[PDB]
Amino acid sequence: SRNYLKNPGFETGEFSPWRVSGDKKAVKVVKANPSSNAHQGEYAVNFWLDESFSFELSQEVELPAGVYRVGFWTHGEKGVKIALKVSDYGGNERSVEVETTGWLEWKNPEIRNIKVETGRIKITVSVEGRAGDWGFIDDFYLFRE
Ligand SMILES: OC[C@H]1O[C@@H](O[C@@H]2[C@H](O)[C@@H](O)[C@H](O[C@@H]3[C@H](O)[C@@H](O)[C@H](O)O[C@@H]3CO)O[C@@H]2CO)[C@H](O)[C@@H](O)[C@H]1O
Ligand SMILES: [Ca+2]
Repeated sequence: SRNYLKNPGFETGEFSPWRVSGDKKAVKVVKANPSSNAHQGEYAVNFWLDESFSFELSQEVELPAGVYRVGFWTHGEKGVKIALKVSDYGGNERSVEVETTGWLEWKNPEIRNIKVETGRIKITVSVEGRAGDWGFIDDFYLFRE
């Protein structure tokens, strides 16, 4: 299926056109080493800081009218709080909350059945880290159902 998110797996090694807000210093795009850390390809978003941190990773997409689903893949230190949110599509915001549970214990947050009526959507991932927390984010998808 066509994936409507741009640079959805960070495989350029760069964020663009994703935007980072909040504690930008906690988050980078890396060539995964070991490569296990990425869900697909060679690159992933990696976050870490030695003090508590809060950031958002987001991308806006203009879409043909239709019904969509979005998700991504993450793993990280046991206890990191991550949220996936969708907004601005015509209905109220929807979110999913996940906890990472340890290295390579992959989680796949997903929101389905999003009827896009405004011709656009905003995809936002929120990360709330404790001091020393870390994790990886990769392999976004935005598909028309
Ligand atoms: O569990 C033993 C193994 O740990 C691996 O390290 C894991 C990740 O590969 C690594 O990225 C992560 O490191 C954190 C963060 O991602 C990184 O940016 C930052 O610099 O350090 C953070 C840790 O303080 O740590 C986990 C730990 O399980 C090793 O890759 C592997 O060789 C092996 O030691
Ligand atoms: Ca990737």
